[PDB]
Amino acid sequence: HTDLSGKVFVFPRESVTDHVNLITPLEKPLQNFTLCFRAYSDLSRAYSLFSYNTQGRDNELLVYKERVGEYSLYIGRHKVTSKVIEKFPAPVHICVSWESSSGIAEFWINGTPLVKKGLRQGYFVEAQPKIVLGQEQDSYGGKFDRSQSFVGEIGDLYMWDSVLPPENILSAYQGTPLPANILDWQALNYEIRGYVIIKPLVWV
Amino acid sequence: HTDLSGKVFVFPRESVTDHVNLITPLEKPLQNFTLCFRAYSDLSRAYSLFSYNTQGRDNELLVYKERVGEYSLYIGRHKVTSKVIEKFPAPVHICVSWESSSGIAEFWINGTPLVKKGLRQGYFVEAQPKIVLGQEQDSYGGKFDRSQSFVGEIGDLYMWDSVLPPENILSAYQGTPLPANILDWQALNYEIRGYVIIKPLVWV
Amino acid sequence: HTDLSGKVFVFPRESVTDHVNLITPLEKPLQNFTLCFRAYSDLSRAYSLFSYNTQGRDNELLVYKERVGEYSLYIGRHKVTSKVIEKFPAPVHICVSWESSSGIAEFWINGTPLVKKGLRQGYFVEAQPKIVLGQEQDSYGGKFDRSQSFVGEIGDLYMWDSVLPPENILSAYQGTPLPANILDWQALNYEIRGYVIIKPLVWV
Amino acid sequence: HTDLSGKVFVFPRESVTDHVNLITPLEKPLQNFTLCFRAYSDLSRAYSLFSYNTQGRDNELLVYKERVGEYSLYIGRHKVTSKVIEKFPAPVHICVSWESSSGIAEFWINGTPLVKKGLRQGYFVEAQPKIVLGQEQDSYGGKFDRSQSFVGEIGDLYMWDSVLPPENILSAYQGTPLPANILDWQALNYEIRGYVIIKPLVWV
Amino acid sequence: HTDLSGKVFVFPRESVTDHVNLITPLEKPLQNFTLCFRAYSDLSRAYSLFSYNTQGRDNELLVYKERVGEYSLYIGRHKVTSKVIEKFPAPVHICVSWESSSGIAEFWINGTPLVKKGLRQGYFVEAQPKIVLGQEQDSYGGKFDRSQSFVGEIGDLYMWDSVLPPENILSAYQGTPLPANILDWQALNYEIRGYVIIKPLVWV
Ligand SMILES: Nc1ncnc2c1ncn2[C@H]1C[C@H](O)[C@@H](COP(=O)(O)O)O1
Ligand SMILES: Nc1ncnc2c1ncn2[C@H]1C[C@H](O)[C@@H](COP(=O)(O)O)O1
Ligand SMILES: Nc1ncnc2c1ncn2[C@H]1C[C@H](O)[C@@H](COP(=O)(O)O)O1
Ligand SMILES: Nc1ncnc2c1ncn2[C@H]1C[C@H](O)[C@@H](COP(=O)(O)O)O1
Ligand SMILES: Nc1ncnc2c1ncn2[C@H]1C[C@H](O)[C@@H](COP(=O)(O)O)O1
Ligand SMILES: [Ca+2]
Ligand SMILES: [Ca+2]
Ligand SMILES: [Ca+2]
Ligand SMILES: [Ca+2]
Ligand SMILES: [Ca+2]
Ligand SMILES: [Ca+2]
Ligand SMILES: [Ca+2]
Ligand SMILES: [Ca+2]
Ligand SMILES: [Ca+2]
Ligand SMILES: [Ca+2]
Repeated sequence: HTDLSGKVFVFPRESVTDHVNLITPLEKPLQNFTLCFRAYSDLSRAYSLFSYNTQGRDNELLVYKERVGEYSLYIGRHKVTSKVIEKFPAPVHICVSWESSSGIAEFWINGTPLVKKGLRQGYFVEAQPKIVLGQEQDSYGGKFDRSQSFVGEIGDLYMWDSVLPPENILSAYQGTPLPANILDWQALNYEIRGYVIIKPLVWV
Repeated sequence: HTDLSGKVFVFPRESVTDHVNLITPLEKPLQNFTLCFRAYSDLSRAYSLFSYNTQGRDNELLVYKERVGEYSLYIGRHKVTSKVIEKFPAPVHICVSWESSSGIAEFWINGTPLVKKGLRQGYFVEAQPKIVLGQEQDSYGGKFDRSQSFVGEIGDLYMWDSVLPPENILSAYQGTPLPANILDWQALNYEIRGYVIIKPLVWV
Repeated sequence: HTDLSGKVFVFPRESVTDHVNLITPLEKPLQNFTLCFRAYSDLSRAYSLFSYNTQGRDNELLVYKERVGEYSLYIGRHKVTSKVIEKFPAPVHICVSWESSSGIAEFWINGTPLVKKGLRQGYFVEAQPKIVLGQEQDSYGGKFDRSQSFVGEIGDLYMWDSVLPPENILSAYQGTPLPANILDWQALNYEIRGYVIIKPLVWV
Repeated sequence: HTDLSGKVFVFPRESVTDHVNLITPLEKPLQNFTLCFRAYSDLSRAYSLFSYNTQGRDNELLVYKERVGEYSLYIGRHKVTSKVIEKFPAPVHICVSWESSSGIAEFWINGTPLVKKGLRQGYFVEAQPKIVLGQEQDSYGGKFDRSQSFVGEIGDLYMWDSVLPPENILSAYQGTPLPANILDWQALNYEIRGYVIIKPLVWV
Repeated sequence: HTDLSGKVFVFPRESVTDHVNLITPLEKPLQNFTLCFRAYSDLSRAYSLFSYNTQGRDNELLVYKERVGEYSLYIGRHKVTSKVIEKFPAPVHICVSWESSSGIAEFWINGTPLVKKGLRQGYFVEAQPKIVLGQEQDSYGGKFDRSQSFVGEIGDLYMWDSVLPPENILSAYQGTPLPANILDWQALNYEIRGYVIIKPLVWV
């Protein structure tokens, strides 16, 4: 594991090639979780922020951006979308959390909570995933669509297996996150594929 | 009689099913009243905020939202609408009050008074009502329309039988409301029907 | 005479009926004057703010609102209009003054002077008028047009027979007006006709 | 020799008649100069701010306003236009300067310098001019066009025969101008013709 | 070898003639670099900010402005464009840097970093260039297009052969730049050609 503290992955161009493979020992199905990260991009079109597929399952867990001020979350091919007021272009800090028992999906854009939506109550996101950054999988680790490619910068990615409380969300947002157990920026296990440069985080 | 303090009812999806039944011993006709509550929703369409029907009377008392910055009040099937400047989406604090003698309906969005309008002077809203949250009744407790369904969060609901003065409105708005006698959030009598979760109020 | 201090006339609905008759001992023709009052309405259309007719003379003195940020003044059937930047809806404090010698009409929206315009230099507004609030006269005290009706609230009306200087305008605006001699809110002589309620001024 | 300090000329109506003739003490051809004044108008159309014609030459020196946020300067029938961000309606403080050697025209709207433009390098603006305020000359002191008439208020006019430095521009803007030698508000030689009133400057 | 400190080149008009030739002893190919400068223009169309051509190669290094809030960078005929929120018209401070090893182009508008883009990784911009200001070269020092001509003011130009870090960018922006080795405003070697005046920097 590498400590990417103070740095970010910069996907410099539109392609159906460049991407990063995040590696995690997720052996037991996900029931609860929280995902946080920063992104900076001036793309007007829709693009995938975080793709997570398992065998035979497309969009098992996908954080997709529809257009400005509109974020979508997919849980087992199901989808919820919540709106927010935001400038364009501008850096963003996203934290999305889901909880099987209630099915309640909760977005936190820049330390601000959006309206709660619910989906797939009592479902379990399948274990042993293929997590890619920069592209949107339509297969287990592949079948990328160019019009869904993310071009910009991504940093400070953390994923916990629990549903973080407001205090913990804001801390992450403020730069002092709790240690993550599913994916941690300070001990990341990745695989750079294609054209993707690592540079320091200058916009925070 | 449950204390929903620090919590809110979250209606997570559009449906013609989910709703909450508020129960109150209103056995003697309403002549004066004040209703206050918070709501957070990113729905662009129209939707009912508070439905109150009595036997044989539709829209006896309905707080309906026409569109952004436009609120309506129905008293015995009659209606008044007042405008306000507001952002979208964003949490809101609404207090509406009516007084039979003058017929004056008074809205207070986020501690700000909108222009007064008048309707049904000298009328009495029937007692023994059917009060639902999350749907719009077209019958006594039923006949819901999906296109009027409320999806988002609701909290801090209080209803007094008198017409509250400015200082009492602002207190409610500020989080220190006067004890209500028709409906009280700190001693609520409800019936969750369908998909509606209870979660803490994080947006205030 | 009645002291309407801290109160306002609220015209709660669109009609060709409701109005208030202001009674003033004006027996000698007007040569100079200043009018001030507050208004709060969310009407989008045009409406009359202050109508003043004399026998045979329509629009002898009329303060009419064309549309948002556009105020008109009629003096003996002649008209001037001046623009201002304003929000909608929102309470307003208006002061308009006219002086026969120069013909200079001067508007002051919310303590802010608009551009001066000129009309009817050397004219005298007839005395022994018919002053109505809430409707637009097309005859001596009558012939109301529904599409010109004012619906909203009006308060703090004062009318002097002289042309007030800036410091006196701002005082009125700040709530400490000079005693008026043609019409005074603290000693008003009115006649309510139709549906018009008196309530306290909550929006100032 | 009149001191118009603290006052302004108010042109109260659209006409092809009202105007003021400025008479200047200096009889030399112009090579360098600086002009400053305040204006307040809510006219949406184009209109002439300051007209200066000499026998046989139209638009020898003309400060014309094309539309909102767009100011033009004519030197010997030649023209330059520069843009600025501005509200409408709102009072303005304009200072324009030209210098024959370089041909550099320099505008300063509300103490803010616009982009420099250049015209008629090495030209000399004729002497024995006809300077009118409120109309746009198409002949020596005449041939006014109604659609170019200025209606609103003008005050604090000063004109030097040199090109004033930033400090001196800001002083004029702040109300403590350097003594002018071509035209001075505190010792103006004018000739009102038509309907134009003098009133105190209430908007500064 | 001139010190243009506190001054700027002002291109006063649209032409296919006026321009300035920057002279630099670049005999060895560029691999890394940083360019910074201020510009003030109210041109709505596209225009070239900085043209750099070598023998045989067009657009070897060109900083071109597409439209408002949209900046392009060309490296060896290849192009990247990045967006930013900005007012119009308004002065701007631009710093663009490129690094052959990664191919990462980095823009900094008014001390604010835009999203990184990448082009020509492992390329070397040819040495012994023809650098013009005010026009866009389509040949070695010539073939200007009128529709790409820059009209406005440019100042504080500096160009280093290294990729400056955030601190050094902000210093340049704040007026205390590091000494440049490829092009230095305080020791500039230029050649004015056509109508271009030098004046002091009044807008900073
Ligand atoms: N090529 C293309 N153009 C436009 N919109 C697209 C495209 N591919 C997918 N989508 C949309 C369809 C879904 O709404 C979302 C994820 O679909 P998924 O099927 O997982 O890619 O993206
Ligand atoms: N299905 C549907 N689509 C759009 N607008 C509707 C619909 N049903 C009612 N309304 C409108 C009609 C009334 O103006 C208001 C309450 O009507 P009420 O009759 O009490 O439902 O909502
Ligand atoms: N019914 C109606 N609709 C719209 N505008 C109207 C109407 N009646 C008058 N007006 C306009 C005409 C004048 O410009 C102004 C006052 O006219 P006065 O003639 O004094 O009413 O209002
Ligand atoms: N009547 C009229 N309507 C609109 N625009 C006009 C009119 N007369 C002149 N102009 C324009 C033409 C020039 O651009 C400017 C000054 O021209 P000058 O010829 O000095 O008046 O004003
Ligand atoms: N005349 C004209 N009008 C509009 N856009 C133009 C023109 N000439 C070039 N361009 C565009 C074409 C390229 O996108 C960019 C640089 O092209 P380059 O070929 O280096 O000039 O400018
Ligand atoms: Ca997919
Ligand atoms: Ca896809
Ligand atoms: Ca109904
Ligand atoms: Ca219904
Ligand atoms: Ca009339
Ligand atoms: Ca009428
Ligand atoms: Ca002319
Ligand atoms: Ca003309
Ligand atoms: Ca070229
Ligand atoms: Ca070209």
